[PDB]
Amino acid sequence: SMKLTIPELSLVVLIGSSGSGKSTFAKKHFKPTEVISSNFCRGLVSDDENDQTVTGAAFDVLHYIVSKRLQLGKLTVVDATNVQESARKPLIEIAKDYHCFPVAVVFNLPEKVCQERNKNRTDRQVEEYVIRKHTQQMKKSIKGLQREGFRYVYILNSPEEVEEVVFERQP
Amino acid sequence: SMKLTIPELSLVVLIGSSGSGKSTFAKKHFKPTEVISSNFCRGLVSDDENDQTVTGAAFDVLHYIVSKRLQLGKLTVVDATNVQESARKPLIEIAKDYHCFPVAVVFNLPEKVCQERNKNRTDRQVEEYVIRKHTQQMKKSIKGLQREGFRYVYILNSPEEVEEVVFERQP
RNA sequence: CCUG
RNA sequence: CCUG
Ligand SMILES: Nc1nc2c(ncn2[C@@H]2O[C@H](COP(=O)(O)OP(=O)(O)OP(=O)(O)O)[C@@H](O)[C@H]2O)c(=O)[nH]1
Ligand SMILES: Nc1nc2c(ncn2[C@@H]2O[C@H](COP(=O)(O)OP(=O)(O)OP(=O)(O)O)[C@@H](O)[C@H]2O)c(=O)[nH]1
Ligand SMILES: [Mg+2]
Ligand SMILES: [Mg+2]
Ligand code: NA
Ligand code: NA
Ligand code: NA
Ligand code: NA
Ligand code: NA
Repeated sequence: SMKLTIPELSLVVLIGSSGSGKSTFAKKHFKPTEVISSNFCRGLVSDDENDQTVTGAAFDVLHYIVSKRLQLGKLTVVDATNVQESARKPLIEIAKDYHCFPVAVVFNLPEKVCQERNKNRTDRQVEEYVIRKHTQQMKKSIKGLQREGFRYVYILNSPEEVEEVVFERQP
Repeated sequence: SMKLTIPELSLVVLIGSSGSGKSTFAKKHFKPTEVISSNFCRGLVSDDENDQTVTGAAFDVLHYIVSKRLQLGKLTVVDATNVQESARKPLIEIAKDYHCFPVAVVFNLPEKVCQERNKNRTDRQVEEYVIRKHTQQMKKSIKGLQREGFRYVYILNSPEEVEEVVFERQP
């Protein structure tokens, strides 16, 4: 059992490479409206979830949605890679503005697992160098997450640990 | 600040080398009866907090006290090094027996800091090899703490982070 | 210091 | 994929 305790008013930031299973995990554990996805936001602004050139607009939209949810006291899960500190920073700031608890859930999986999953995907794929970079960035990020402002930091170190997760929401 | 959230019913396990500041930290944040110290227990059984030969008796007494407190629903802080998995295991089990949440607070400080603190102590000192070993064991322990059963894992990565700590005890 |  |  991998029990992850979170407050009812949480901003849950998923941290993981492309192919690490973030979207699958979010669908398993949360309501669809609780999950806001950066790729979905690329689709909202451009019709194309794969379009990297609309990244700025997509994240502007994602951040705006997060802010409205937290204003209204609604638990929110950010489904994006979040492997760069510069990506996490504005999310921590929004949580701070609305007195919300930021939670980090890190998919600390071997690069090989993510590359294999990516190779077999039919929906969307990235190049191998992208997953190599994401995995390196994820690993470098782990130590400093608490200091960034994550009040709960949960690291999942294998697919077996990921599969075992159950969230306990505390009111 | 470094806010560490803990439930009202917690077993707080301090993890750190001799010289890492565990006892000083414990008295800043918790009342005296909330803190049970392994060295104090060596004193209870033998008159000598330094005596390594009475370690079995001392931990038998400490575990018994912890069990009585958790049975009565009283928050308890374990002031011992807790750098070996075999030392943490019985503590996790006692917490489980009494439906208490185990919390890890790790003093991830450089060996050098602990060594210099140790040299300037007038109350009690250990040999250099002891602190070198404890620091290695502490660092090797960090990754696996969640999987051992610690429901919250807090790592303090510098004296500055230690100084910023505020416990938020949740009703 | 759960005992080099 | 917060854009080699
Ligand atoms: N066995 C198993 N496979 C998984 C799991 N999660 C994801 N996968 C596989 O990995 C592929 C990618 O999963 P996603 O959930 O889309 O991964 P992601 O982290 O959202 O990837 P990006 O959206 O590109 O960042 C899926 O199509 C699955 O085949 C899992 O929990 N268990
Ligand atoms: N500057 C500074 N010194 C500290 C701090 N905490 C503890 N010290 C000093 O470090 C020395 C050791 O501190 P303790 O609190 O006894 O450390 P410990 O982890 O309990 O050590 P053991 O009981 O041998 O395991 C003492 O002389 C303290 O005054 C701190 O936060 N800042
Ligand atoms: Mg996805
Ligand atoms: Mg002490
Ligand atoms: Na923009
Ligand atoms: Na792509
Ligand atoms: Na890599
Ligand atoms: Na494991
Ligand atoms: Na260990």
